[PDB]
Amino acid sequence: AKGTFAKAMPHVFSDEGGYVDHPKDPGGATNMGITLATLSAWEGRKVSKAEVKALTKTKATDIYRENYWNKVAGDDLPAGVDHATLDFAIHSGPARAVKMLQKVVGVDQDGVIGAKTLAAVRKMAADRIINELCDARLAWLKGLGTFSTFGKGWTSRVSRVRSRALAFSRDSAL
Ligand SMILES: CC(=O)N[C@@H]1[C@@H](O[C@H](C)C(=O)N[C@@H](C)C(=O)N[C@H](CCC(=O)O)C(=O)O)[C@H](O[C@@H]2O[C@H](CO)[C@@H](O)[C@H](O)[C@H]2NC(C)=O)[C@@H](CO)O[C@@H]1O
Repeated sequence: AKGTFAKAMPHVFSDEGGYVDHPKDPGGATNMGITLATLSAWEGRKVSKAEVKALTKTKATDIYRENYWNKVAGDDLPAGVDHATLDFAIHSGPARAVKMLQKVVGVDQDGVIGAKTLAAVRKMAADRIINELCDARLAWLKGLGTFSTFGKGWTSRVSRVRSRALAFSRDSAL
């Protein structure tokens, strides 16, 4: 739903903070959650750590809007489903998030929201989609080698996303 983006993104920026660089962790340095590879994709060239450190909130917002929200068709997903899919997309990429949403609603997992995906999403209850997608996300994260390091924090993140998504799903302005 269109109005979810303005509601969800302040929580993303709040939960992320500014520049975070833990070089002993995989993924590399981030600013407001934006990684170096994602900024490189935006700029059309491999950027430096200093460029990530200097990232503006305006550019971060454009990146989240165009390369995450729009790549999961957030405007067109049901309220709540949009938020659950967006956070998964932020954490693991839009293709993996949409593939898991497609697995939940029972369509071909190609990572892109098309007509068959929208039809199957709108045939199911929104809070059921939210719960099954967050469960499928947890099951998928447990297969990663990095789960031994980040799993407890990941589990807490999914729980908070599931709660806010189900809330958005019953927000009368969405
Ligand atoms: C420790 C931790 O959670 N760090 C994450 C960090 O994610 C690291 C790289 C990660 O490991 N995420 C796990 C969940 C994951 O999905 N790993 C698979 C492994 C597949 C396999 O092993 O087969 C992968 O890396 O693909 C994540 O950055 C996102 O990383 C995705 C995957 O790279 C990109 O698609 C996204 O565009 C990118 N988002 C933005 C806004 O830039 C960032 C977001 O704020 O917040 C934390 O810093």
